[PDB]
Amino acid sequence: MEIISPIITPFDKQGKVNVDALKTHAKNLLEKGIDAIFVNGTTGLGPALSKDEKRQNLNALYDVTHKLIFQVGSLNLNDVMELVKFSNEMDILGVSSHSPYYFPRLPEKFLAKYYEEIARISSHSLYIYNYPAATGYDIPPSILKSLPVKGIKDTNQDLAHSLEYKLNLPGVKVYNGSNTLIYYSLLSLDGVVASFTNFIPEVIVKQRDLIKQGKLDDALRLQELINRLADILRKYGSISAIYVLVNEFQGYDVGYPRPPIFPLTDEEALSLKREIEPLKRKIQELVH
Amino acid sequence: MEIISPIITPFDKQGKVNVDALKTHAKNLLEKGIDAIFVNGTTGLGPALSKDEKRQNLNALYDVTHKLIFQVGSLNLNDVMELVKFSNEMDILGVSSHSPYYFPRLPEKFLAKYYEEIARISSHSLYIYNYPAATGYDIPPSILKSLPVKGIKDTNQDLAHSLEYKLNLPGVKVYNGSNTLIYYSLLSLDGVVASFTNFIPEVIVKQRDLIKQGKLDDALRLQELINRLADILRKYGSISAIYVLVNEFQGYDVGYPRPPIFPLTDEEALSLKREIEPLKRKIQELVH
Amino acid sequence: MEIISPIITPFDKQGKVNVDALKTHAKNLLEKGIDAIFVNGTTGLGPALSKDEKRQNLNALYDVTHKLIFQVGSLNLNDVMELVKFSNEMDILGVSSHSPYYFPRLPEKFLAKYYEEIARISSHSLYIYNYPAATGYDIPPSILKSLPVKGIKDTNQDLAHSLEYKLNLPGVKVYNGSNTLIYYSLLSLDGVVASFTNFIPEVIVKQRDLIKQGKLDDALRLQELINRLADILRKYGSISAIYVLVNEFQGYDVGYPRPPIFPLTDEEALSLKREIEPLKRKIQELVH
Amino acid sequence: MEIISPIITPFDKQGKVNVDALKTHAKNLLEKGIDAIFVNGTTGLGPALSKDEKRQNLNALYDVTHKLIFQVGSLNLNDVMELVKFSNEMDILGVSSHSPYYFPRLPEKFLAKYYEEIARISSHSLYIYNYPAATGYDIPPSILKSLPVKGIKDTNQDLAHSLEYKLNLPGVKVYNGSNTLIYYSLLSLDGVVASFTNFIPEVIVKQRDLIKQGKLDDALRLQELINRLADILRKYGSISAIYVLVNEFQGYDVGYPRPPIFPLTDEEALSLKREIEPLKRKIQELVH
Ligand SMILES: [Mg+2]
Ligand SMILES: [Mg+2]
Repeated sequence: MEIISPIITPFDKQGKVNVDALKTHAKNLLEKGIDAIFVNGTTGLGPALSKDEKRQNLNALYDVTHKLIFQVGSLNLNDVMELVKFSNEMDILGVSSHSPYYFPRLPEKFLAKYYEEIARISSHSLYIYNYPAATGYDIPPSILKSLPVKGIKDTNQDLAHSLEYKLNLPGVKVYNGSNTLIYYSLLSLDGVVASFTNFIPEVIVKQRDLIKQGKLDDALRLQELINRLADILRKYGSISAIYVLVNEFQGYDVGYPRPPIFPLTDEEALSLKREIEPLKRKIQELVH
Repeated sequence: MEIISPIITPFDKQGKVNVDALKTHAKNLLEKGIDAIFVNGTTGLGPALSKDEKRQNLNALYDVTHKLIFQVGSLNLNDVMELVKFSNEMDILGVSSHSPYYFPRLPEKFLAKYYEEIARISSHSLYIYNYPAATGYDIPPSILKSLPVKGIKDTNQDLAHSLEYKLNLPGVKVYNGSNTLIYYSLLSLDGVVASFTNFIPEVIVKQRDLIKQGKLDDALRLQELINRLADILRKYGSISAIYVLVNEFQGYDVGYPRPPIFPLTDEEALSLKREIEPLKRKIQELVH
Repeated sequence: MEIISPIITPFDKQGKVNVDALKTHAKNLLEKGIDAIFVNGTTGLGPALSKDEKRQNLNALYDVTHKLIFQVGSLNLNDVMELVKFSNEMDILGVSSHSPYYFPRLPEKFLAKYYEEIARISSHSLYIYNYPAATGYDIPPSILKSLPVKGIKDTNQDLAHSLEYKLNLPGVKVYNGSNTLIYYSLLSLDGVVASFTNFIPEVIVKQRDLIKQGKLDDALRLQELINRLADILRKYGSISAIYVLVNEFQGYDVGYPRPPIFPLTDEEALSLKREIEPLKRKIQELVH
Repeated sequence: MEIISPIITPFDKQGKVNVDALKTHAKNLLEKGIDAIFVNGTTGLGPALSKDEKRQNLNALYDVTHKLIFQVGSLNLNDVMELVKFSNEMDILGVSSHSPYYFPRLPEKFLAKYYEEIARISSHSLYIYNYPAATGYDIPPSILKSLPVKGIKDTNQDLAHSLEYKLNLPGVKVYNGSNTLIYYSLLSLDGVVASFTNFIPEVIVKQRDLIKQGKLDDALRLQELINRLADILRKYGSISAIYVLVNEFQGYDVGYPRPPIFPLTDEEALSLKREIEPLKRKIQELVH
């Protein structure tokens, strides 16, 4: 049961990526039980990162671990291809991309051709990043049956949808990307790619371990807490909230996100800490 | 009644922008009655264009006309600010941006702050580009009441939604961006920003003129034809279809779009021409 | 350009239909220029009415006029058929039905069979009542080409959707059901079936006559005020608000709606009346 | 972990409910391990049933068992109240209702008042039937904190939505209604109210018992086959397919559904039976 972290990309006050905080943060997650790192995913501001930034994120993480899934999506297939050729030169877990996005009403064959070109050029295992709420498109198994897919990261609240990939694509690994369904994913899928692993890795790791021991109720109870957190963070902007919580829960600074993904202001950050305090107490009591 | 064209960005077979075709195309549209050009909009592959490409599009068009609305949106407010400072040095109609996109569940204050920063730095009239089907966010008048908005381009099938801007924001110009509602927009709003002006400008211009003369039925009949075209193009990918039709209807080449906005293949292009032929006949009979 | 009214169904405080009030109201409506009355539509609480209540509404109204379109939808086709046979013996304009509702994921063929059965038994002109937002289903022209459809009431905010019927179904009368698009419908379709005709019939009849005279600015001005009323009524429940407003604008009691469509409390009614006061004065200053 | 069955309502070819078939079916279901029967739910064509048909279903079933949850929803609260007073004199598990439906844009307070009225008169435990996809409304815990709710059936694909009830409503029993999430519900909620219990009760009772024994791999394997059945039944209409399958799997006639919920034709029934043959053999090879 794989616990993958869509690692955040630390930015400094001027919006420049801080590769040193990225490395510090990555080491801590690995050390705390995270099995692999999804680089440049939604949580790492993927589509907000230029091609050079995506590449620099992979280079910096490659010093910490080779268990990296490199997300290379952009609205210019040339830049996507460039990153792929670059990644073929490295020893990583695989390359990934979300579907084309923004543009509405694109034919389905456009989605199929995009990935088909990634597969033609890549020498790495293909990981499909399916996030309909973000891209506006759901990638069905129809399209994937041709491609040499190794894994699918499915950010979707419908578990049967994730499970349908398992069913229709023998051999492919499926991981659900929702924080509020971790428990369920660990009881049916090949793992999770959950953003909350950035600030509470030991908690998600504890869920997996409790499930391996057969203590579901303990795992479920931890999910209640995770879900209550989810509700609180929505108000402040989840991704921007995570930056604050990584400092609070893990003891080191990971900077700020980059606008339009606005950082929480000091009044907002303090308001968040006050509001999650009761949940933090409960968590650190059941996990440590 | 303003007829604005979200001009396409011509790309060559290698995906490099062709500024010469852009200039040729722009001259023809102006010559045929288009009042202003929306640069780097959805139809011009805005979010697919790098900041340098957005700038090069404005520079090239600035030789043809100063009636330019410069769209500068990207998922890095620094790059957005850069383009804005650059545009303040020029004599244009204004600067515009769609809302932040891709990232779902961003607080509303994030949308308000993004535009508020554009307004703080820009010395040009602010044009709000509202396209919910593409960005995932609807920009309500609540947020715009603070900002110094000159115009709103509202791509939305609900005309009452566009008309609500008119109502709630005295003095602001509102233009609807739907091809299938042109007729209605010309009878209630300040104009249109319609993608179909790229290949049938004389037709949309004719609608406005027939309406100024009081010949609504003639304008409406032209809308029937436009709508039938809309249905046919959806199948092939509207934006990609437009590139083919600009050659067919206007007699000059505007290249191809850039993948993931895939160009129509030769079999698809011929299939499109065969399928719209009856509509072209009818159009050129009522317009010339 | 026709103005059809989806007349409300007056109920007394015990949830019993008030036939006397229904007749007095219809009488006023026809006198004020309403072209026809649509019985048991959404505004008349159609699906909340029993077989017999639908029947007794037609009977009550048949003592007042012959310009009636009889909606007979329910989730038991046997009951729909009974109502159809009942109306076959009456000299009214036509019979109508919205699509099956509530049940999600019903195959399209079910929608076709529902209507084919109505057409097979009805000796009256068929009126299709399309209200996707209420039923969860959109009736496409595909299905309608097989049926002897005379008219379509399309309650849809996409005016292009209503306009598409005109194109694919030659000779069929198309009316749009939105109050916020009345102006546009009178400029392109066969008419409107708007709930607001219940309390401001003269206003909508004035829009029709002003447009007939080429005074579009004055008709659009009235539309702006209608759309402002629409925003206000949503807080209170539109159908429920209409009852209070009929009394307020027309001078007679039309009773109360029947819960789950709750009547406005005394307090809510005064609140409503205060909000619309400024709009009522501007309206009564332009109409008459 | 409880397995509640939303029992279908058998109709004869004339659209008359077949009480004898209803009793024979319920009898088999209880014998096969079903914990309780939910009467007049969606699967039982609840909203398509008249006041009297709902009543006669409860009466028929009351001669067979006392484990009945009585759903009484209609769009006339007077009728809902009558049904509630009727059931007050019967020794059943509880009374239930889905939210008002059809009418869009009804204020939330209407939903609260609908339920407050039921609670004010019912002398039975209250069961909230939440089915946003059918009614167009989601009942939030906000409303439920004021009511003496004993249970909630949540037909929702977001398992997190069902789980949120457990959190905000201590002591309330929560069941999920999806067939495709049965496995997950049995691992986190109080049970399931799944339509498939009608034709494969032993399969779902087996999942419950396997999970009770810690054999999750075997319960998930059965879930995979259930989800494949779900895909197949959608083509034909799930509720309508269930009738054919009950006969096929259980050995007795449960008649036909009543149109607009059309029965499968002879041809469609054979087609359905062929598609599910491979799945039936794999199922009957794992159950018994
Ligand atoms: Mg009579
Ligand atoms: Mg008895």
